[PDB]
Amino acid sequence: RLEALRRFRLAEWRMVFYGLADNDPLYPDQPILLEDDTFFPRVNSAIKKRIETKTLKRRDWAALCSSYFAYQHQSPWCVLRGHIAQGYLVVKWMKTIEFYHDIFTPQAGGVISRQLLASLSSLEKIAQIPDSSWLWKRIFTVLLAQLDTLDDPQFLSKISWLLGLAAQWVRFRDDIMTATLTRYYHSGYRDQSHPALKQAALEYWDNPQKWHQVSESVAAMVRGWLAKQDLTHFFELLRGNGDVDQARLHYWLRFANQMGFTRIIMGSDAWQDRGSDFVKFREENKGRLSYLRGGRNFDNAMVMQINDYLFVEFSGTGNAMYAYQIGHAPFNPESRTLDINIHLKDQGRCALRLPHAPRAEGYNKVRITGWMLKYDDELRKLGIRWMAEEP
Repeated sequence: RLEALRRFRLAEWRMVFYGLADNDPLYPDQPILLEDDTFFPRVNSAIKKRIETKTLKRRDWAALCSSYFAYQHQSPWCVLRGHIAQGYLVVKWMKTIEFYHDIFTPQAGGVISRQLLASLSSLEKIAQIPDSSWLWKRIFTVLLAQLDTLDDPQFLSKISWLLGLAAQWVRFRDDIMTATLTRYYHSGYRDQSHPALKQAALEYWDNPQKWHQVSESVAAMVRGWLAKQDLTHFFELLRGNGDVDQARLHYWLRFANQMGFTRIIMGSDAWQDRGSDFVKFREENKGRLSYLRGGRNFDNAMVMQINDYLFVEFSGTGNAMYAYQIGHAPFNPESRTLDINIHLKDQGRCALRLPHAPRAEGYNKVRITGWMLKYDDELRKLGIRWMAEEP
């Protein structure tokens, strides 16, 4: 195809077509078109010379498009972008760059991004854009920069598509996700569930307790569900042979906006539960769930991290909670197998022991009662307390 370059020195529509198209499958050793050593001045003149002609039907201009529409680097090199910016007037392939200059400035990515967000697919009739940072990046640096607008009864729906964009676009996966959660923060959904980002962000890279390399004011937003989901499931789904423990739930779900790390510990019968209910439970949060040894077949536990101390809670009604200092524990919280006595209930290695007595009645979110009233008093006298997030 690219043999037209030999006769391209002459300066009928398709005889010069492949003298300006994508380069250079025929000679891969040949560098980019405007860094060619032997054809740099030839194209700069021949393209210019054909412009002054009043009428043109040649396909070289559309061929000129492909070699710069699919141009990778983002220099906007713009000299031949200038000629094509004016060349399509005298040819009236005038539809080649109709919306390619939709913004008419070197900072491209105009309404071409608005078609997808509200093309990279329908524009292949003139030239294909699989990987060219001139259009590929600059069309997604706009549709992500416009997340700060558009109404939000369908923004949640648009994440599902926007998470879908992170599915095939491998490079934009670390750029869409980097800015999908940032807008999800400022929207007003600081503390409401969104498993799709929760799953997708965890899959794409590790959530500490790699995100810090986004900010730490936005990572903790969904961390409010790596904390809350570990609480809700533990006190409602992993209740063991007993009923739901509301008494331990409300007082502990209260302090969910400051929790940094959480980890559920399973039971013996839980892995003997062949039903998918615990299978998806073990699959939805893979890598955050662990096995339990040395305890009863229905025993359950948590590893809890707070601002100043590491906390352990158990599903057995009447078991005192064990507390460890942060970074000071006989067990690895990320270990897949743990023991109640060897690791969790090591009295010689634990710091604080407090039974859940006396029993509390009349519990409410703002009105506090019973043992957790004293539990609140011990913590309120020294620091963090109950504060509702900005409504």
